[PDB]
Amino acid sequence: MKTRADLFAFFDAHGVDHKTLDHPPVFRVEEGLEIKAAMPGGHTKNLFLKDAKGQLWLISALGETTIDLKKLHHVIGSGRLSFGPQEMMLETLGVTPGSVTAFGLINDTEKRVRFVLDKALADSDPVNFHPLKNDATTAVSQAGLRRFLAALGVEPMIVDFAAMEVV
Ligand SMILES: [Cl-]
Repeated sequence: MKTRADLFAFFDAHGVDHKTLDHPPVFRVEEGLEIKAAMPGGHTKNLFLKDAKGQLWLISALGETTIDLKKLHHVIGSGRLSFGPQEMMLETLGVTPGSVTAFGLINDTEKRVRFVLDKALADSDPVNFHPLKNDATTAVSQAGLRRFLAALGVEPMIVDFAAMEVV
């Protein structure tokens, strides 16, 4: 299971530049606003899902993007979707509760996790995610995110969640 230092070593090897802000885990709306004020670009949510057929899925989206989980399976070609179990979140993404992040894909050595990217987040620059724990927020450019995914061999499925279409 990878550390933050391991993640940044991976970024460095592959030319993904980063800027990190350390902070207590956010439980207050004022603190969240302060972070967003210091860190431009897309601020994310990252949903760890398991479908009725056993396939794991990670959706990274802007926080405000509405995701209709009742109907999404028709769009992405999955079985009906539920939230995945915490144990698999640890095993495949190496993160603990409340710390889900696209950067956790560095831990998915069996390539069990299919990755869905909100079109609105693909069209954000920069983008911000936790560096494997929610006591920090890490910015990378949009190109950097794509460089990261490419280095892992992860092809994102880009979904327009408003139109409910793969794009
Ligand atoms: Cl870049």
